[PDB]
Amino acid sequence: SNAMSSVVVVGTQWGDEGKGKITDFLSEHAEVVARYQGGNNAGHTIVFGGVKYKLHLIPSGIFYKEKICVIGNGLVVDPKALLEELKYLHDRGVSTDNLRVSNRAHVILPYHLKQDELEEASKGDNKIGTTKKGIGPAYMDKAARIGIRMADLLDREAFKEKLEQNLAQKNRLFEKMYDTEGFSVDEIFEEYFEYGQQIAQYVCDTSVVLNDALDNNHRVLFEGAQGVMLDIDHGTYPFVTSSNPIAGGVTVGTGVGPAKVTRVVGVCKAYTSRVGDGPFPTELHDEIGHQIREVGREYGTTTGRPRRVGWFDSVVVRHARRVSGLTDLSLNSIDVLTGIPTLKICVAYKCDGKVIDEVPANLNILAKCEPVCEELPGWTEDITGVRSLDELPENARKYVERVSELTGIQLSMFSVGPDRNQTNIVRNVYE
Amino acid sequence: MSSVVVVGTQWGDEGKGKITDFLSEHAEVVARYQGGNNAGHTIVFGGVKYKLHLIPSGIFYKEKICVIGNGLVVDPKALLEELKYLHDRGVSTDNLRVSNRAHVILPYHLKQDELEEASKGDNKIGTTKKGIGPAYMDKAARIGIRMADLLDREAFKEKLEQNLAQKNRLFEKMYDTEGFSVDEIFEEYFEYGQQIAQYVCDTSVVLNDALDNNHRVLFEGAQGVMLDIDHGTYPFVTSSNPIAGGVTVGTGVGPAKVTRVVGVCKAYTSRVGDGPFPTELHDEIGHQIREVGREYGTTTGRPRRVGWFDSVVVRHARRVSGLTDLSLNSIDVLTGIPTLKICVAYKCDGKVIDEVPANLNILAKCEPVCEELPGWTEDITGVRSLDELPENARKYVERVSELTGIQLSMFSVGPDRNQTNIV
Ligand SMILES: Nc1ncnc2c1ncn2[C@@H]1O[C@H](COP(=O)(O)O)[C@@H](O)[C@H]1O
Ligand SMILES: Nc1ncnc2c1ncn2[C@@H]1O[C@H](COP(=O)(O)O)[C@@H](O)[C@H]1O
Repeated sequence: SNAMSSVVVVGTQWGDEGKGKITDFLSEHAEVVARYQGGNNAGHTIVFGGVKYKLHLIPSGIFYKEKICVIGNGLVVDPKALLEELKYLHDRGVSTDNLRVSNRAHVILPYHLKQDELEEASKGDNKIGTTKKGIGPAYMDKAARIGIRMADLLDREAFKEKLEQNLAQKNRLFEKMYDTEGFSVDEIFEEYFEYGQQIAQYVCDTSVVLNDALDNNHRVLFEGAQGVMLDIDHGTYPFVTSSNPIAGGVTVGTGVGPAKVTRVVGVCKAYTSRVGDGPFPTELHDEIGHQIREVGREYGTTTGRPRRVGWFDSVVVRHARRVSGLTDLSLNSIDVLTGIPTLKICVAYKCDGKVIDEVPANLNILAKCEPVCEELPGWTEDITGVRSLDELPENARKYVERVSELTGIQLSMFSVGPDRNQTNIVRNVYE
Repeated sequence: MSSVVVVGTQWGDEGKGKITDFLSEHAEVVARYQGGNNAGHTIVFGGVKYKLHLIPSGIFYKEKICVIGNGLVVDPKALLEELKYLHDRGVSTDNLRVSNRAHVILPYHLKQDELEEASKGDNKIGTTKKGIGPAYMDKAARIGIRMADLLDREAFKEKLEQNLAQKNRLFEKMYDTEGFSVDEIFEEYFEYGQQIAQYVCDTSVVLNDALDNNHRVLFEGAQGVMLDIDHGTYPFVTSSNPIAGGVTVGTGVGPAKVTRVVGVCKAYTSRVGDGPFPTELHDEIGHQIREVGREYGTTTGRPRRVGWFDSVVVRHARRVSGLTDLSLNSIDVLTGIPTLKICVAYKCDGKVIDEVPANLNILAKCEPVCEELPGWTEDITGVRSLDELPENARKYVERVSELTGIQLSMFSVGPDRNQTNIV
């Protein structure tokens, strides 16, 4: 490229914004694609070359042999899950020579999965509704500075020593705090060290990889997981994930300076959803909510568990604009709102009679926020083949325009269906 | 826009304060973004010395907004002690803003820090014993209490009860020791919160309002790159991100909102705590550096570890923190050493590398590969520019720049404001 070209794709809501197909789309012209936080709690389905894939840890660019795909230091990586994903790709003829895994990423082990389950049980009605993938406990071990990293996993002596130290504490935790069974040093070592040996070929300093690309004008794309409202700092704490999905997470999570990001695409669904527990001011429980859930396919891919759905919440997206420095808006799933005569967009919260434009930091106060909404007329046309704003039925265009007006973010892309070819470009985010 | 971050490139003892104090003069907002009261330096303002820890260095200018961002862990007791300290000395703090999303350090965090350290035996981290790590662990666990919670009497009481039930069982079962009653903590700390409440707000709004209105913002780093939880000498690190990237997550600003990152390094290296330190000195030269550089705990008088300048570390920092320029401090400390050394690479298994290894075992075995330079004997504490230096001092400074690949912006030859000079 002419000059530095670096784009971050972030979810502006509580995950499931449709970031996956937007990253897939932007991947087409990127040279490097990088994850920067989270673990296998992430995921999106892609049908590539007529074959269905669901990636959880591996970045979107993997399907293109010539694009470098980076798992940054900011992630928590379950080696077993990573190898299952690699095998799935390989069995379908996808090479993964282009994968790069940070030597400083943290490693999720079986005790993290059990700790996740036990912590959730202990919280009773205050449970977070985590993905049960050990994410929280791995990030806790990182902060505790007892966590095991990829560099350690590759070292026969170091991995054994850290397991011995860690299991000494964790087994006492399980046995004495939770009255349950723990794990075995030797069994975890033998199984997971072998996983490490299969991953070793990809392990390197990924900050060097990304900065070499950035400094030499290669197009770099950063792929966010979860979304701003699940951010450990800026989301609906404690009903959040234990990492930073905001664009800022790219800097700490890959080792790049903050000025090395040129554009931040905030991906918003035309309505909102939550998978786990916690406040959700615009949540719906009516026939419209059911229609949105059904048409939007808002169910767990694996479990079929219904997600919570609600009207678009512009308070949340204006919050995301600020804390994540959003420069560009991608509005997805507009087709899901087809056939609903009156649509609503939440423009403010009412909190004990007081109308506010902020997400309160105090959960008890946020839990009291009632949505204050504008109503907009809907449309009946099938818009799943539409190619431009001009082509949209008047009311659908007005709805799209109103989202950009209310959020203060210029529209750069919109999507009218779940497929990659249903993404329409309004503005180029690469220069 | 003007939005500058001052970051330490070593292990937190780089003389960041000299640079922050100078740059604060023309900033309109000064913001901390990570860490807690495990920070601070002596500020000279109007000729008067002040020592702070949590409060940003711009507090003395009534017209400058000072922000404690969401990324910090805040001991309310310690914060109030600092507030009273300033008020007793005639300094107003109306300009302080405290994030409603910053996490709160409570007495059980301090005990937990001590217990964890004991449990690690010879592998202890050598923490500052201020409860920093345990507070960041509770954050990741999502059980941590934030400033907004502290201000809510019933919610604070409920979270204290929940957390103490867990922590007390933790201390009993894991550490064979007693914990705390709710009574021991509740009223005392709730009252601290009530005295801080006047400052509590959305600090992301404060910072973005300033940025979007072309006000100059200065972000004040604590610790240094080699103590970074991700990029430092893990696990011998602090539990936050001192790198420039930490400002984004730690204050809620987008990455492209930072325009300049000033890396600060000393002309030699130092560590306060435990862990690898490839260029560490255990000889007469080491003592001279510690003595002249006054490298001792400000409160305990505990000596710090010192060593030669390490350019591998600073090149690492250049990359992971996106350094735009470099300030080189305490050059005067190297006076009177006949042969100076700068580490340009590491030797491990006789293999020469230009990287900081992620693997602790490899790092612990890295031997420094050094270039040797002739020293000087003259007093350089009075110079205002590089061309006033003795030849060998100027050459030393030039080589640091050449080896790190970073342009020099400032240098210092003393503790005073007039001993920090532009390049
Ligand atoms: N890929 C995802 N999509 C939507 N929500 C998620 C995702 N990953 C985590 N979460 C949510 O983040 C919170 C914490 O889960 P975990 O990240 O497993 O600790 C819960 O509310 C989850 O439902
Ligand atoms: N202000 C500081 N200056 C130098 N080293 C520090 C500072 N704060 C923390 N550290 C180091 O960071 C590590 C973790 O300490 P803590 O931040 O208390 O968890 C130890 O090596 C400390 O010596």
